[PDB]
Amino acid sequence: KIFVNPSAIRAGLADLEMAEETVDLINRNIEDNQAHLQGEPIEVDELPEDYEYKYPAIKDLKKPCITLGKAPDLNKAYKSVLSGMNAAKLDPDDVCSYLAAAMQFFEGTCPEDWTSYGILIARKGDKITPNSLVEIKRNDVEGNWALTGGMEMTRDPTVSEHASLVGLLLSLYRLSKISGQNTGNYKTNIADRIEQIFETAPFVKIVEHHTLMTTHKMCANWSTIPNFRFLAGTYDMFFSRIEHLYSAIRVGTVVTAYEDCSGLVSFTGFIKQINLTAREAILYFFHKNFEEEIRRMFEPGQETAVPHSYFIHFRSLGLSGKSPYSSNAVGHVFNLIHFVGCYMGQIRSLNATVIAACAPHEMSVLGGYLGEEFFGRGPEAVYARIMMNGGRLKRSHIRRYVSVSSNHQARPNSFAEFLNKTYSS
Repeated sequence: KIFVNPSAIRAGLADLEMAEETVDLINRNIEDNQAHLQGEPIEVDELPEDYEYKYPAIKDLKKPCITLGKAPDLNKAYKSVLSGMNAAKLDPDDVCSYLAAAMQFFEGTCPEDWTSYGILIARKGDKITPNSLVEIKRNDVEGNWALTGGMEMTRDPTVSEHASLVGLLLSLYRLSKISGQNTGNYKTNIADRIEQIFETAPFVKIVEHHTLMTTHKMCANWSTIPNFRFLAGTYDMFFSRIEHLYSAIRVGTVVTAYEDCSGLVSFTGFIKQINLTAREAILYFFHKNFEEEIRRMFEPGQETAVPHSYFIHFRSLGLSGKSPYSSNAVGHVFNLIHFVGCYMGQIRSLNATVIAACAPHEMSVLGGYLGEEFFGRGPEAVYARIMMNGGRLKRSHIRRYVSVSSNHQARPNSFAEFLNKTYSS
């Protein structure tokens, strides 16, 4: 009824495609992103955590698109936006207009043919900028371009200064995205690193230390401004493909990659951790509710295995506002993976948020059995073990869960809290 035999699992999911290539590509990209994310030398695992569905595939050959105001004089826009940065009074519409107008400065050579969802972005050898990836339309409404009052600059900015300002502004996206309680020190260290990056050659110091955090405090929700998020994703896709003098700008935009895909990313990370192929691993997913979710993740046509696809930034680029890859969209898989993580004492899973709707109790049962199996055999053996024990956890599984959760400082709505409430109350 509840659990399904691995034979029936294999039979019912014989139609799956590009599983291994998708897993490998997503995992390699995540590892590469760590250079811009955890590039800071501080890693304290106690740190921030990371209905119908619309698939992102573009079906009409139209590039992702936004609409902004009238193109500005870049020298004046620079002076205005910098004065706003220094005064912690930034106009988001102005900032988006400037970021789009500044895209022309970032030119590189495309190392290979670049096509995604049928859209030919570039041929090998083409000169390319972020504008090549998207359509930025502009109307005739002029921006505000106020000068706060601290701006005493008569000369024109250099391109190096432009690049430093673009980096700082886009870093406000990452700082806004960092949310939750007890994140002050983490954000302060991230901001310090960002300031360092954007005052070090080839960038140039254009603000004093602590300006970025002061401005962030007034821009706390910019990560959900659609045009700003869009521009952050555009810059990130560009620098992900094109090596460039100013690629360190990704320190602020790297968090757009695989945005709203935490279920898929958790799946591929879990597959890598247990050192199995996706085909072999799926057989351990006995529960009847997994099939729908696994098919949801491997829907064809979405380019999950294509390097540098629009897919990697689909959420930031507005290709879909209802991700079929989120933790909620595949809540059973997500809960299972993190109950296994809890069983293995992984702080990241203990602090993850339970998807309450997707049978967390049953998932913790299967999690105990799979955790035992992968702590240090086979799908059929585990299934038989579950049947022999009447679908219940063994006393040893519960002692293990409790020994982990009871000694952990459980956060609200977390897996650790669920485990304490269920097995240690």
